[PDB]
Amino acid sequence: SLDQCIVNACKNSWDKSYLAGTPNKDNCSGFVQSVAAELGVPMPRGNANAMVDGLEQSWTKLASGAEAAQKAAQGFLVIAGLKGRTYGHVAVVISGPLYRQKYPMCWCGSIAGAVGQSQGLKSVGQVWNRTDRDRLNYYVYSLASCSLPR
Ligand SMILES: [Cl-]
Ligand SMILES: [Cl-]
Repeated sequence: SLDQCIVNACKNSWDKSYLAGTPNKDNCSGFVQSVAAELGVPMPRGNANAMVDGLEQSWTKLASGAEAAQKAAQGFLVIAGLKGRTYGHVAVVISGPLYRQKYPMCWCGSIAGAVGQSQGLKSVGQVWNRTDRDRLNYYVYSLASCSLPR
């Protein structure tokens, strides 16, 4: 799989604070911003809800979590997102076998603490609850790859 630069960016972004005084581990949107910044990928800005709005507008929408995992394996930046009535959530999809043959692996920060956080060993199906899991949107930046040629 070709996601090593993405994973590296996730690892680096974990300890950064995109927003003053707010660790990215505790801020899903700031985490994703820092990942994109390291990768040089234009990323819609703002809170999780504003990010999903932006991604809907300007990124390529994928059909499934299966496809999300495939695109991440090809070295493309893939964001999983779902708007909330109050606050949304966003995560970076990484390569790896699908959880329950449906849900791709991810990294994400969360204000919720450990229950909403992933350092790559949780799938989106173990961060979002049983109902939200099957309603997630997956967006890919199809314009340029986030991998260096083999
Ligand atoms: Cl938010
Ligand atoms: Cl693509």
